Formats: sequence, structure tokens, C-alpha cells
Amino acid sequence: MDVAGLTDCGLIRKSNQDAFYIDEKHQRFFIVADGMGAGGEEASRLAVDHIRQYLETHLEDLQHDPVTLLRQAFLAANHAIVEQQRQNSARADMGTTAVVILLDEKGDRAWCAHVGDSRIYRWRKDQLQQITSDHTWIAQAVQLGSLTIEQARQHPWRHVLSQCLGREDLSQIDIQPIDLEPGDRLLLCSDGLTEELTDDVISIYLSEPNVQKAAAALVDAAKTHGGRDNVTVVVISV
Ligand SMILES: [Ca+2]
Ligand SMILES: [Ca+2]
Ligand SMILES: [Ca+2]
Ligand SMILES: [Ca+2]
Repeated sequence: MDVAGLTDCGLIRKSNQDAFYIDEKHQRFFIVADGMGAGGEEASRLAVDHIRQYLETHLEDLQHDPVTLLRQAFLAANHAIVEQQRQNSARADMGTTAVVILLDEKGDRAWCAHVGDSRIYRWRKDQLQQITSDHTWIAQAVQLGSLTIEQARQHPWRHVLSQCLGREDLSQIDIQPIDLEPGDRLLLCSDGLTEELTDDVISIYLSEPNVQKAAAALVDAAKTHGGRDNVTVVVISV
């Protein structure tokens, strides 16, 4: 199992409010976060650090129930952000997305958890499947529907989140298992990737067996197409 990760300002933004973490020691979990609000940079850093620390501490005890483990990790992160909101008034609106992959000990089942509009994709025998459903008002519209015209981007938002970490009224944390097969790739990415690259283009770059090149190619391609935002990817080869 190989894994690569990469973040980039893009072409327009002056700072990077994304963050990510790869468990390089044991390759059990992987995190991407897309902050908003300077920062923004603080929210996404808090999310990544607290989810990581929570998982590091509680993985041995709770890996049998990863839904509880991941929910408690996200809430740990959420409160750490709110507590830094409750305190600091300038950074009172700060927030972030998060997407997390937690692998089971065996390595053939990946628990996918997210809040926001960063994505987890799985790639398998040239088929790219988006796993997570965007917490945006526009996505959940189409996902009923109607407004099924897509069509969806661009509207006013488009960019507006229906869920993010850093809100006291955080109820929805989406967690779902996916089964893994040798040869799969997992992609975690901020919307800076998917706002520039169609799913067809992404699938092309995830066909590259060398995950370092794949990740580098994905970021390079997102800048070529415009790079209007921070862009972060973690590419896992199963
Ligand atoms: Ca952002
Ligand atoms: Ca967006
Ligand atoms: Ca973004
Ligand atoms: Ca473009």
C-alpha cells in the first residue's frame, strides 16, 4: 500500500487554508480539511490535528466500532474549533470541511467520514466512484430533487456549505464503509481539485500506478485548468 499527499495554493489565492495528514507510520488513517474564514488556516489545522490525535489515542480501544470512533474524533475537532471561537471574536466565523479515511486492521475495508464538500473517491478497474455526498445546499437540492438540472454549478452557492466543522449546531457526520480490492485507489481531495477537474480527467490521473506522480499530476492539472482555489489531494493505492 502506497500513499502520497500534496497541497498547493493554486493560482489565485494568496494563502493555503487547506491542510492534510497521512498516518505515515501505520497507514491507518488519512485526513484532508478545507478551511474558511486567517484562518481558515487555523480551523483546518485544528481539525486535522484533533482528528489525528483522537484517532491515535482511541484506535486500539475503539477500532471494533469505527462509527463511534470517527464521530467522537469529529466532535473533538468541532469543539476545539468552537472553543477557539467562543474565545476569539475575530476568528468567530472560522470553519472547515473534513474528509477522513480510516482503514480496518485488515486493510480491505475503509471507513469514510466527512463534513462539508471535500470528497472521497474510489477508483477500481478504470471506474471512478464518488463516495461522499457534498454537504452543500445545491447538492442536497439535486439529491431530492428537483433542481436536478446540473446546471447546479454555478448558482449563488454552489460554494455554500450546509455543514462544516466549527458549528455548535453540528448534527450530521456522514460515515460509511467501503470494501476495498487490491488495485483500488482512494482519493481524498478538497473542492479546489473538483472545481477544476471533471471526474473523467481525475479518473485518468488516478490510473497512474505511481501515486507520487498521480498526486503531482492531479495538482498540476488543477492549476493548468485555472487553479482558482487551494487544492489538496491524498492518493492511496490499495
Ligand atoms: Ca478554503
Ligand atoms: Ca464548494
Ligand atoms: Ca476550497
Ligand atoms: Ca477552469
